Amino acid sequence: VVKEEGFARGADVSWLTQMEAEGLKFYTPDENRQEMECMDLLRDYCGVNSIRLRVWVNPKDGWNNMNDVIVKAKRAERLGLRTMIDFHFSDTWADPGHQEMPEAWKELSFDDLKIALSEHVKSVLTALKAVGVTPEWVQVGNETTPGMMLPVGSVDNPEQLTALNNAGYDAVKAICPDAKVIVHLDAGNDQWVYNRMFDILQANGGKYDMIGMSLYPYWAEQEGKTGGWLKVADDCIANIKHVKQKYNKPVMICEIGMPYDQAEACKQLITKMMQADVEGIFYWEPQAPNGYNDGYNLGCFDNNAPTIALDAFK
Repeated sequence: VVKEEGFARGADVSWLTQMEAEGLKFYTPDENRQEMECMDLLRDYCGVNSIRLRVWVNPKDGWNNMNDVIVKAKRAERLGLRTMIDFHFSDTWADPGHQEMPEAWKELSFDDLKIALSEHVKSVLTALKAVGVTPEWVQVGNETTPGMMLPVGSVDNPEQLTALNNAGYDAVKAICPDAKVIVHLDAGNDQWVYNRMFDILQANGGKYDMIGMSLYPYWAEQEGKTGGWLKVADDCIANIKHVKQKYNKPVMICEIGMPYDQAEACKQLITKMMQADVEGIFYWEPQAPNGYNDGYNLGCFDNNAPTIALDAFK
């Protein structure tokens, strides 16, 4: 198998090694319902050509640490899948409500924090290089809508945020000169979010190659928002056009997701978004059973097998 070029039809499968340890099995979605390794299944049955993996610095249970990422990255590479590495710059989940720097970094001067962040990114990419994996894209942060490593990298501290960002960018470029560096926010439907962040970076010499978005639009149906999930998607399409024109940077949809039992709608969402001016789309943890971890329900598998959602990718 060889890696594809062009549009990235992606899956984030960071949980996969934990799931495997927990004894989860996955199956082909056809008349045979044959047990299969999950990445191979996504490649051969769901038209996936790309894998995204989150990185945590000093995680409690080891999962998403450098060592874990290497195992999953090597597996993707073996299967001829392109890789995105997503640095959270945290020991746990980094999202718009929680951008907590690693415990071990909290006593560091600002200059030493930048060095710690730089060294972590270089450590992880160097190891990858060593084992024959060159990622195509790297995120400096994950859904950093308010900034990162709050409050040090808050948008309210735009010089510090930009310097931490740039420490990330430079680190990626050091090891992987061709890797596209992504700044990734949530709420791809919200232009203001993007304007705030990217005007900040512009005003401060912030470096990045690509704008990343999350698109999880189902809340708009559930909450009875006029226009439903479809208006959220169209607002995201408009945002994509907006940020391309304003910043002249390409866009990736780094996370997409709908409820696992909204298989048809989710198929239409992906089909619709695949014509937008984006370089790819990554389904977030497609393989996660309904109820996983805290009650997570935005996978696109049922009975341990893909629904029709990723038929959009085939």
